[PDB]
Amino acid sequence: AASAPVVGIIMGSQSDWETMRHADALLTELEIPHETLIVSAHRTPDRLADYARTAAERGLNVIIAGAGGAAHLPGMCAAWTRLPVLGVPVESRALKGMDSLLSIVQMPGGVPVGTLAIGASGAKNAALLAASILALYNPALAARLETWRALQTASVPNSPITE
Amino acid sequence: SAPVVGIIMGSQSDWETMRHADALLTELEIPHETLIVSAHRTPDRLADYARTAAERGLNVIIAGAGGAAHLPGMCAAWTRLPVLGVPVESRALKGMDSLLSIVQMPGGVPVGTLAIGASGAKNAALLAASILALYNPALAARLETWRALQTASVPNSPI
Amino acid sequence: SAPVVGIIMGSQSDWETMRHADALLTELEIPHETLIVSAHRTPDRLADYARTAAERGLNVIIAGAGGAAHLPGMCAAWTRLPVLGVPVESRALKGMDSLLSIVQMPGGVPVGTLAIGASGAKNAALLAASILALYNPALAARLETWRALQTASVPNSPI
Amino acid sequence: AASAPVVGIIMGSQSDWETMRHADALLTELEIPHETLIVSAHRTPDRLADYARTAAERGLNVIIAGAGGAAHLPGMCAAWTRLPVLGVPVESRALKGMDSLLSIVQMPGGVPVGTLAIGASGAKNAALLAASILALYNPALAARLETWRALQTASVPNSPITE
Amino acid sequence: SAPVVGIIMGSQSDWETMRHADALLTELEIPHETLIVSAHRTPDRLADYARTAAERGLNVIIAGAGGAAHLPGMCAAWTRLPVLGVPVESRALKGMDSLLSIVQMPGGVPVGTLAIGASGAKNAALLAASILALYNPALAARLETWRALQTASVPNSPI
Amino acid sequence: AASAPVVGIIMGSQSDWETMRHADALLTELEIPHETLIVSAHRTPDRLADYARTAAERGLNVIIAGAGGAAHLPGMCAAWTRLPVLGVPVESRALKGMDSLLSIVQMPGGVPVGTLAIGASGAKNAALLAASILALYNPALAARLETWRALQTASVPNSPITE
Amino acid sequence: SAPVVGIIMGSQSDWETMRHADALLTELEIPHETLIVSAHRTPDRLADYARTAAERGLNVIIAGAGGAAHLPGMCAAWTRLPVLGVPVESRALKGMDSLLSIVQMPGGVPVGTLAIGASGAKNAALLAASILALYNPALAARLETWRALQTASVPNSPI
Amino acid sequence: AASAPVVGIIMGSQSDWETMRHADALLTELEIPHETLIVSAHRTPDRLADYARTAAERGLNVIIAGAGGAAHLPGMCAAWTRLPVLGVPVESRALKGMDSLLSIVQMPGGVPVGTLAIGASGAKNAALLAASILALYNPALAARLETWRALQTASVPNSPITE
Repeated sequence: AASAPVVGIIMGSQSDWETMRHADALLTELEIPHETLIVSAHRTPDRLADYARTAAERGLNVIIAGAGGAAHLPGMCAAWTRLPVLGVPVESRALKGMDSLLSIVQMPGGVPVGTLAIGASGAKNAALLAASILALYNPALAARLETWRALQTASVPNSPITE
Repeated sequence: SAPVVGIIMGSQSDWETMRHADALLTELEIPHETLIVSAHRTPDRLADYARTAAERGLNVIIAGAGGAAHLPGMCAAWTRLPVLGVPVESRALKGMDSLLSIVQMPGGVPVGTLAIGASGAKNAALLAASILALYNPALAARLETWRALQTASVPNSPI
Repeated sequence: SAPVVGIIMGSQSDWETMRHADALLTELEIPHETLIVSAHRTPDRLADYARTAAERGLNVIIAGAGGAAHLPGMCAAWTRLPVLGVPVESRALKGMDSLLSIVQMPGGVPVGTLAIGASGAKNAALLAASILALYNPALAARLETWRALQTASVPNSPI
Repeated sequence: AASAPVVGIIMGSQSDWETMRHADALLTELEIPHETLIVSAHRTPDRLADYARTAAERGLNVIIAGAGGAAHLPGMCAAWTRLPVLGVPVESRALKGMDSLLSIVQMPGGVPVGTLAIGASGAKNAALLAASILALYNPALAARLETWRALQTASVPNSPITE
Repeated sequence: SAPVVGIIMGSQSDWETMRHADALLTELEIPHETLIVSAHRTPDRLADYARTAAERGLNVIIAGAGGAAHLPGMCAAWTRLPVLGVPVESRALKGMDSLLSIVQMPGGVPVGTLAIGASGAKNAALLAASILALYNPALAARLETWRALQTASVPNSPI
Repeated sequence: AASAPVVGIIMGSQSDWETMRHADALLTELEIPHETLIVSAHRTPDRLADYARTAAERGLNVIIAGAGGAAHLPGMCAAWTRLPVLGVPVESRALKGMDSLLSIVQMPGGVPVGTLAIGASGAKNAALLAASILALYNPALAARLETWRALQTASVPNSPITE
Repeated sequence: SAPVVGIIMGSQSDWETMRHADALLTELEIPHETLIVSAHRTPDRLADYARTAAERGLNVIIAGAGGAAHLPGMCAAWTRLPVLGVPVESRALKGMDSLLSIVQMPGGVPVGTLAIGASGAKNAALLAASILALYNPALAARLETWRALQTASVPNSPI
Repeated sequence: AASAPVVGIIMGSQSDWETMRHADALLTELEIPHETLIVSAHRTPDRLADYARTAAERGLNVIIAGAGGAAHLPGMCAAWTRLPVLGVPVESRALKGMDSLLSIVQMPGGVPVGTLAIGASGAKNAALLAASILALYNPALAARLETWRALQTASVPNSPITE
């Protein structure tokens, strides 16, 4: 039960891994049990439906979904689960993730997707946001998160390295 | 009499736009159904609709949605039938979000996308008609007449 | 009775948008506070609000702002609590400036961003509710009912 | 007659081939007889007029047209043929295909162009869309398309390769 | 009396914009014709118009269109005469689609593009006038007067 | 007098030459006498004022101006000359010429700038447009232009090289 | 009494926007002149104005323009004084053209750019005030009071 | 006192140095005493608050702030100081600085940030703008600035190097 996943990281394809691995790494650093899978809204719609519908009963508390282009994975996941869904816009080749961003963040009232920045920063922040959500009812994790945020602030240099 | 084209839209708010597709199909006497199906509010309704479309006799699906428009793409994910998407104009981004969320489908699952708004709805219907005309001589003739009237009716000078 | 969600907005001009978040939380019976906090006009008020949020018992912060929207990001800089941002539609750029200034946070300080405008405000409230529902069974049940009613209420055909 | 082309793939120039070859390959994979030509709306307007006007009588059922920049090939082809025309926005150097996309998709009511994604994905999907159209009256092709779509779904991995 | 400039537009809906070009040419006493020619609805009408323009005595063609604006570019494909394009403001994308579809012509077939809307129509007429003025002394003088009056009429302070 | 320049090609800086050289080459190919200079609207405003004001008296008939970023050269040239001014948006590093394009094409009613495409294509077309203007009163050039356009059309291949 | 700030705008149409800069300077009792100067219609008027600004005693120039907005940049080309630019909202592109044409000045000739519209005009005046306050103690005090009142006047909750 | 900084150059991170070094170099060239530091609005908000609040009392007259992405450093600095704040949008990876630009320039009425161009040009101009502000009450610097601007104008070539 201590190893049971509480966060699910899903992505449309292997090409999205270069970006989503940043979410995986952060969750591991904060000792947050999670699962990482590939789920395509367009190629495996039934797999997505089943995954999202059963997420809560399986013990998941937060879902982090990443996709690029006509990015529908986060939005459709949210349509099937009552759990909070965080979306990461994967940078696209031509439109640099603008298509990914608008397709994820512009959800109409009624079905939310908490959206993060385009790319690696967004993936890392999706993990951090998930951690902050979990920290609300996990004192141990809250402490680890506090230490992490504190270290981040303390590690900022006062002046740049002018070579 | 059975519908051969299905027009689906995310919500009642999309009707002002999608009614143009409905009117066109009726004008060309193409049997069709016009329904509301929300990818985000009624995902199971969408899955069932798209999955069973072919069996029910539908040949083409015209889907309209605005904002983070996922209806056309998800419909295409469940059916082998041609899916045409109409980006509905959104309040803030004027349909740019609708357009990109519909047209940028990665390789493997297509959605033939039309223009933002009423023009797109009308054209989705005309495109569906041109598809059906490939195997329906009578309709092909009516479509030819429609296109001919459109061309001949353009004035030579402004009023 | 103590607030568990704090809704903050840059100015009175943002209320027409943020009132949708307020209405939703009230509908779901989620105790909350609704205030005006300007990142640019009242920076110290913001620092104090964000810094003390956790101690005061708040669990989630919903922040709305338009233009060079910095309220959500700066709130997140001072609190460990989840911060959700709502881009308020701006006059000229229709919220594109609001959206980019809120969603593009670099790694290390997150802001869960929702859609531009009213939809975003409503969704920020719903997202906050889904977060609280993880440790509040009664609310979880009310949220399930809310989502179920939304799905069941969608019409099958346009009027 | 079994080799007679039923789909015509036309492109503005040789530079568009890198993109349009994806449509050609897909049609061949699905055993769909087709022709692939270069037709410039701006440099060979009369060639385009003749091609589009005679497409139907020549046996073509669908036209896939690709162009970049001020992309007019798809739209003008549609102005002269009653056949369904699918357009592929070729990525441009400066505007990354945004000019190509808007110049193709924003056709006013009356003359349609079913538009696909910018680049290679769009070319592949134009071919797939054409196949789905042809499948409506070709049982053999419909079967091949069904198998293709099914294989696509079955070939999606469950988890990413984390190196 | 024979027209030396041809103003063509996609449809009646473009007249509110293109009338500004017509008014300017008339003010400068430049003989011209004003017609409707649709690249998409009347492609053969366009081909004939552009192909025969030079023979008919036209020196410059001013073409206006909105959305997927192809009229200017296709006119230029058929004539050796200078073609000036006016992007008509579109409903959703405010002429950005019109602008890119007109100005981004690849090397080999030019279209001198003006601003979106009324300003562009007025300037297309003025640009045509500046072209004609190179070989028409009388017109050159009237154009000089027009430009001089424009400069001299600008107020020194706002009211 | 046969060597006297009838077209003036001006650019904001040496960095714009990579783009504007395409206009220079085209004019030379069509045997159109011209001058090519660097004139900065922002660094040499008085040089620009003098150049534009005296262009007509010096015999110039058309001015082709190229600039990038906050591109003001074409517009300000047009403010001082009654001659037709053609503008070429030079591609910029960050905004890919979108800033160049809007700063040149969006001239208000009263002071025109015939704008061409972003980059090399625009430079080549500025030269071609200038040639078409000059051809209206130069039978010899009109003939050369006709031959050039005809050759362009005849040189388009019928099919792509599929390697 | 002599003006230390010059507010210039392309045309009367820019006054609705630039009047906000005028009002602010008057409120802070900063002597200034408000004029119309068109970079495109009155280029020589602009050259003279910018060239002689310093000699006339001006310390800061606030320039507003829309569309292909060149007034601020060209003013900066002729004067060593700090030039602040205000992008006026345009009809079609909502000031995006104004903004890029003003802010994207290459290295060597700066223009401190403010937001599109009224906010930008007000801020250009405030920025000019903050500049003058560096060497004018009395004004510095009035500016401090202005900023303090702005901060203190923000309500704590929406109405 | 002659070495006391009158301009403060602050940036969000080391990654911004490649851009902001251009402001540093220009100020040094014009002999303007200044300090260059790293201050993160998001990672060190209290450091920013203290820096901005005490800037005036410490003798600073102008603050040049650079940041990228959701760039809040310039705006928040301006919220705490009465001094003029100039902002430099650092080019971002995906959106090429468009997110940086809008997040800095779109300040509402009441709290100004004089914004410069995206990237290196903006950094150099922020320094030049700061110099022009200081020159208003520093005759010696005004002379150096006049000479600098004059040299810039005189150094512009009349024609491009056509290789």
